[PDB]
Amino acid sequence: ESPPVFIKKPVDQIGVSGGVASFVCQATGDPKPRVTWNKKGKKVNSQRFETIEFDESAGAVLRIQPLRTPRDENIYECVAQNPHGEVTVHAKLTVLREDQLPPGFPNIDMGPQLKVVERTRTATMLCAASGNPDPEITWFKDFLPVDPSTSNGRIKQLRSGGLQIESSEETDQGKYECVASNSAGVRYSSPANLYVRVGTKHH
Ligand SMILES: [Cl-]
Repeated sequence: ESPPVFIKKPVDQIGVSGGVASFVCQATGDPKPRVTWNKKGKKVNSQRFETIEFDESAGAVLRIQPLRTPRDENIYECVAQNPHGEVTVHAKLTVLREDQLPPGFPNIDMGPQLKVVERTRTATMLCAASGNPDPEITWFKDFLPVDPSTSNGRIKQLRSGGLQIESSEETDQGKYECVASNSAGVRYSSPANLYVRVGTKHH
């Protein structure tokens, strides 16, 4: 037996009004725990605040969209629970107006566009971002973080930020977002849908 332990602790976010922020939380334990997002002890669930569970509910993403300031500025609680305990980690959300952004705040100079790719072919979605410090690029698909390093080589992130799917299958279809992050804050690209098609034929 063992009580819950967090294996992914959520990180603070400084986002931009009208944009998106996501927090990711995951725990382990024996029995395997659940995790649940709350605000001041109350379940988080509303039109703009959505939880997306993963890992048999031992994981949860808290997504806020579109961000509103000042109302969304708060501390949020991820609670992990199993029969042997209940434990909490916190993450802070700050939301800046577009006219209050510091100089180096991340910018999506060119985000990804609608992608159409024939099955089995390579698809590359670009994301060109800038900031000071130079922002780290990550990707989300259907509101969940993409981890290319655990994709068994199916997916990779290019050095210049693009997300590349080596051999496209129907399962790669979905809604992709690029995220640029640095010490100043976080900025999401507009989303881009990816569609897989069949080839042309004579008849
Ligand atoms: Cl439950």
